[PDB]
Amino acid sequence: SKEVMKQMTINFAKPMEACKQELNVPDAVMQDFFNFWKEGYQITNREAGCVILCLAKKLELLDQDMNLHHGKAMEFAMKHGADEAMAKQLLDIKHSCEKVITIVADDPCQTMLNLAMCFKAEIHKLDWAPTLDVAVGELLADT
Repeated sequence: SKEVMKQMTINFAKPMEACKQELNVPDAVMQDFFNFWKEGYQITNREAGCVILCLAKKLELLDQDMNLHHGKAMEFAMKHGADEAMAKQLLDIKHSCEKVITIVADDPCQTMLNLAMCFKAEIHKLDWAPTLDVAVGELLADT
């Protein structure tokens, strides 16, 4: 009822507000994920990964109009303006990063955050930009 009322309302917020309470974490650390997308910005917090990995399961929650579903990244990414070469590149960057980053057996949040900040590192270098729908979407879809 409340998210009806205002002129601007956010479709992708339903898994995101759900993650914050589901994980039993403060509003401070879900906003660490919002700050994370700012380039070079020094997000080191273990909770940032914990929220990030949480969306990847909860893509089911997302609106069908953006076409995001888990495992469907190659098809999804192309709908968001990636070419087929560039789509496989985001998946290639991820798996290339996974082997160089610290992976923690105990803590999947460090594995996700360390990967994500490595993944963003590579698309920063590139002459083309994926959008937040597609750059995160291929990561989150292929979690």
